[PDB]
Amino acid sequence: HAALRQPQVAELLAEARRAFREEFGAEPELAVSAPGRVNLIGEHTDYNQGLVLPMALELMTVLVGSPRKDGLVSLLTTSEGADEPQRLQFPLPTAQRSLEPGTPRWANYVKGVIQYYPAAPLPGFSAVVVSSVPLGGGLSSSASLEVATYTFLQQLCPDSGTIAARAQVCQQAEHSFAGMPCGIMDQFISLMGQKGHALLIDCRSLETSLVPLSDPKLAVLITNSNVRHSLASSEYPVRRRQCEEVARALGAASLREVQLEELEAARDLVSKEGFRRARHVVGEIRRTAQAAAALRRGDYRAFGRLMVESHRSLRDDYEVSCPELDQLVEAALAVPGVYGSRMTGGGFGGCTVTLLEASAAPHAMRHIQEHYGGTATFYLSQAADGAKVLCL
Ligand SMILES: O=C1CCCC2=C1C1(CCCCC1)N=C(Nc1nc3ccccc3o1)N2
Ligand SMILES: OC[C@H]1O[C@@H](O)[C@H](O)[C@@H](O)[C@H]1O
Repeated sequence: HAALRQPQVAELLAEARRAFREEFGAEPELAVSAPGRVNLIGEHTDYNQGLVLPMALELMTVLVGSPRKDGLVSLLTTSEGADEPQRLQFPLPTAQRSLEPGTPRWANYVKGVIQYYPAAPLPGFSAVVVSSVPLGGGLSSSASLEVATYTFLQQLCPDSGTIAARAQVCQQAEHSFAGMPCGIMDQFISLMGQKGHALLIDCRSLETSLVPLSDPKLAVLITNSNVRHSLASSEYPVRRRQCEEVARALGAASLREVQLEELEAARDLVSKEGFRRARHVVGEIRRTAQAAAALRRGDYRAFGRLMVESHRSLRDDYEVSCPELDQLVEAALAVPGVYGSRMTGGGFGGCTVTLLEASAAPHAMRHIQEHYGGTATFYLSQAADGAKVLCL
């Protein structure tokens, strides 16, 4: 019932720097960071061209490296949880021979970003990878690794594209090298985060808006269920198809174009669970617009209520909660000073997010833990910077 330390960039950096020196016999030339994420509200909307309101965490991936002359890529990760081996070397992709997902799985993320990197000529490089983002724990550790990799390659071989195109490359790596067909939110927030802000993302227009979240009276408590059901992986793609089925049945580019009234009128053009999937999305888009407006005018009680409606919608209509997350959310809404709690991320495990009076965090942590059938982990996180570069 104490909050896990968030190592500052400097401490992850020093760790990365020391391990690079030992491994490659020289100081690294380059450092980059990319954070993980919590979604405050707007879940399972990004791939429906909806609205999301994520914020970057102090939990981050740091990559320190140097270009090579031999066209080789040599990687080391110190991340506990990374599958063996911790080291991998491979030649750069060419027109002849492209890179290929396999073992270790953590290198599929670097390989994917290298494979789809849009600028040339890319030299080889040596790199060490460290992360405080818990691996597969629901706060976008993969997006953080992809975005750190992309930022690194930018120093090796500057691209000339938009932040969206960069997000879309990281997203391509996730799809093609990790078999997770994600939307754009995780990569976009990892790129675009700013200290003291949430980011409202319009996943149709790709327009972004920085929204202040820096009030000392207020905290964001992230709770890790420290569970992941296999459905986290297998049912993600299923929901994407169900949403597509419903958009096609109504003659709509995306569920962004569909309102509840339009959806209710067409009940008999779609399945029962179809209709439930689409009721959540339409409702979550509306709620994210309302949450954004609420947050701007300091109305945390309204924000929290919209967080609770998002969870109920995800529980009952989208059916991507599990008993573990449900227990954690119920626990948190019992604590005075808590404005709202919901599951965040894909679901079927991972984290919940709780907006509360800062004074209440310790009482929330004790109570959530005591009421939770597993062992919860806690992060108290302010809104953090997106991808960053430090010349060494
Ligand atoms: O097995 C899964 C399925 C669900 C999502 C999750 C993966 C694994 C695959 C490799 C071993 C740990 C779990 N890793 C990530 N993310 C991540 N692994 C990293 C390694 C170093 C630095 C940053 C990293 O971010 N995502
Ligand atoms: O809100 C649900 C989210 O699930 C995420 O974990 C996925 O990577 C995102 O792109 C988004 O779809």
